[PDB]
Amino acid sequence: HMNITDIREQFPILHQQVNGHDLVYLDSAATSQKPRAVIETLDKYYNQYNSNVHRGVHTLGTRATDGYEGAREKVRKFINAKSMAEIIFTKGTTTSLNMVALSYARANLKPGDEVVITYMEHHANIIPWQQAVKATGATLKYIPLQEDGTISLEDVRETVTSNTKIVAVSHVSNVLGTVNPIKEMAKIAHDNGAVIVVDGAQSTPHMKIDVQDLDCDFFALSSHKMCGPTGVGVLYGKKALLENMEPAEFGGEMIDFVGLYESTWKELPWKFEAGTPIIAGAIGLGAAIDFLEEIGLDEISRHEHKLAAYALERFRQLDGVTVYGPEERAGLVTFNLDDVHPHDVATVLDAEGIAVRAGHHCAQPLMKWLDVTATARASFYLYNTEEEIDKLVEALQKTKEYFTNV
Amino acid sequence: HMNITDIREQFPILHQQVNGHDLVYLDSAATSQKPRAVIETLDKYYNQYNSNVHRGVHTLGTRATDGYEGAREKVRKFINAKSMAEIIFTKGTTTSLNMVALSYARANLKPGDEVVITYMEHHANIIPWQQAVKATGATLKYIPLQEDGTISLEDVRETVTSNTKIVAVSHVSNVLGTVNPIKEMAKIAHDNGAVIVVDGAQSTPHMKIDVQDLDCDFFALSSHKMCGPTGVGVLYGKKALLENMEPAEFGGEMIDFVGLYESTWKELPWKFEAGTPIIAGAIGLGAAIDFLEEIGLDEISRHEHKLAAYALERFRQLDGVTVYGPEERAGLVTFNLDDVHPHDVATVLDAEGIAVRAGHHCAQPLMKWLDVTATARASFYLYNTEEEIDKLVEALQKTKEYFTNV
Ligand SMILES: Cc1ncc(COP(=O)(O)O)c(/C=N/C(C(=O)O)C(=O)O)c1O
Ligand SMILES: Cc1ncc(COP(=O)(O)O)c(/C=N/C(C(=O)O)C(=O)O)c1O
Repeated sequence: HMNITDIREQFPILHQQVNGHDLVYLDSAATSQKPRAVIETLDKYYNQYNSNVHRGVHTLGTRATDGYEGAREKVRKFINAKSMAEIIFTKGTTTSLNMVALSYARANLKPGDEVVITYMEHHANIIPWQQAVKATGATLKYIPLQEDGTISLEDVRETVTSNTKIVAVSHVSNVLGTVNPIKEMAKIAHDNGAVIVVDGAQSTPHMKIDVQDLDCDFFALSSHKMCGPTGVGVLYGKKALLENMEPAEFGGEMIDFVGLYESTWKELPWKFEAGTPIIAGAIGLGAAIDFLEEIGLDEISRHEHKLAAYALERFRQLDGVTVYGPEERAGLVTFNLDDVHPHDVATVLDAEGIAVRAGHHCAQPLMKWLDVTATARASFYLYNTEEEIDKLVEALQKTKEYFTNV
Repeated sequence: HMNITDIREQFPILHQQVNGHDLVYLDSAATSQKPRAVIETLDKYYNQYNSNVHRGVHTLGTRATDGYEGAREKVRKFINAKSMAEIIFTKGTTTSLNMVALSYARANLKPGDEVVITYMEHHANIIPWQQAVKATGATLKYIPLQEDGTISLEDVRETVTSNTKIVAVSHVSNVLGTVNPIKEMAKIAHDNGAVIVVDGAQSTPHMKIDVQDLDCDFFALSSHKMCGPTGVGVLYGKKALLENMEPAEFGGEMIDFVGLYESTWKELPWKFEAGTPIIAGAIGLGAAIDFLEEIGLDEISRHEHKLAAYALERFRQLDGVTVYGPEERAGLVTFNLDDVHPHDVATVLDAEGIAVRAGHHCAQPLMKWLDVTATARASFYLYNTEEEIDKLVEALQKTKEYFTNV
């Protein structure tokens, strides 16, 4: 069973004060902190075997290559892809989704075709499609939400038609905490002749991913949200789809033959990795996976279920506070205080050492759906505790009192 | 004056053996090693102030933002851009050039328009243009090289016409070591109504860059070649050009307003930075710049002039070896042994602890121009010494003897 003291001990950043109070970091949905295992992986790379990638040239070059390709296999195993050919290293979830929008959607959309998304999508999983449909003259449609911020499969079946070519949807909402029924949405997309594109930025850090079981056609994730370095992510795609897609970027490493005017591409996955890769970051992402696997994703998910249930209960103890989204959820709470702008909530909480985020959370259409212009969000991970949630709710109570007096 | 002992002391990776011999790393054109100042910058970021970017939310968030935007200013100063609006963080030189090819070239090319490049270009500065001209029905042309692998301005004037819209060329060749006359090429492009795109991946680490003096329209560089982290680079563009270019990628952070179907973009530079940025890497690149500035780029350039002159002289002492390119050059030597495949040269050198690269160096058209299928390359940086070059030439002599006997 997961010992939170022993876990927290591995994250040096947690052990400091802000404005004279112990740090209470509740913004892991914006980005996660790193354990020493990951930081020391980066250190060991740059101290010992940094070199460009390509085996059989020199000793450090081979070690760097083995580290990079080793990390690719770690990722394959971690999301249960069939093949390393299906695992592409990118700069992050946003780039991954843009690659699908550029290389897949822009080549498979014509007037009359639909791309179906949802009102709860992050911008990363909206704007690329807005642009893909404009370029092709296709139509963008939205699946409606139920009143508690979940999606009913009946509404999916209604919105998706035989003209739908792509359904794109979040696994987990970074605002509502909703866990969408991706496996069942994939069947509805496939039944209609569509592919499904899953935004896994908020799911992958926090619960097991099995792409064969989900049967998603594409899946995108970010390192920085799952204890890993910044600047790296993954695009998973089914091999038969990737084979038929053209590259999104061109250069060295992704070519086989280069003539004056024409070139041929390398096989997968390298076809989609142009230039010197994100060597250190990818290796550190592999170390993040190792670390998360050692703890156990199921264990992490159980911890967060407990935190979430505790937070929702304690928020219900506060008058004058609204929480958005459903009871069954991931480890985050987005809320507003009745008489206090969420930016001022965040400011006052930070003076008590508590880090939360305020704003639209890159989901302006969802904020409109919620009839608000902004919200505050506390988001959790494997290093957070019930005591920290106690601190949050006590601070929210004091916040209300403080703005009442003023 | 630059003390090479004190410089080498700061690079932990240099102090190890390969196959029982002291490491002799001569592959800095593939990638550079890092000093403790940069590694410790990454450490301090992840140990102390990692958070997503956006000021005025919480204390670590503001510190991360100030670090990231601080690094942007460091870069601006370093290449003498006018404005931080002209400094875009990317994943590397390759992505930077692809962004120009996508957002600039594909919007400003029609049948009859020309893109002019050179035979010595790296793939990163070939394939994006091949693709841009195919998409628009424009024409790709090549500036010819002189016999010593330099470019004459007369040939530039001949190749560039009033139908030329883009000239793209390397500052420094990663194979020939040629330093191209970029400032004079820019005047010829401008006189013809063209923009100039400069591939600065091999120049920026090794000599001062002044984009106002060069008058380049775009300039691309990589962190990993200039003592900085992997996975990060810069695209510089003149502000008036960037203003009129559309984004290459879409998502959070680069938007202002998002509706269901339409969005507006943020101002520069953020218009071109979609999603959570490369926070740690950018900060570490700023630390690489600080480190390089403290030593002095002119000092580094003088050291490499000395190494290059010494290497060329010592290579001329070897029978049965060909060196490609000119006498006046950057700090690298590409060569072949008369009777030995360069892959076998690299293998045998690595057993003596010496790291060089063999192959086409991502310049297959240049290899064809040279009438070879592959070459070996020794490339230098601020931590390398004449003693290391002695080791290289002694090993090449032994290599020749060894394959003669066999
Ligand atoms: C569900 C989901 N989809 C996409 C993203 C963007 O991932 P990124 O490219 O790593 O910024 C994210 C990351 N969202 C962060 C961020 O925008 O800071 C957050 O929710 O604060 C997300 O949670
Ligand atoms: C002149 C020049 N142009 C572009 C690049 C590609 O930069 P990258 O995107 O950091 O791989 C490079 C990096 N070339 C390396 C590499 O391909 O490993 C080398 O020359 O070995 C270059 O030197």
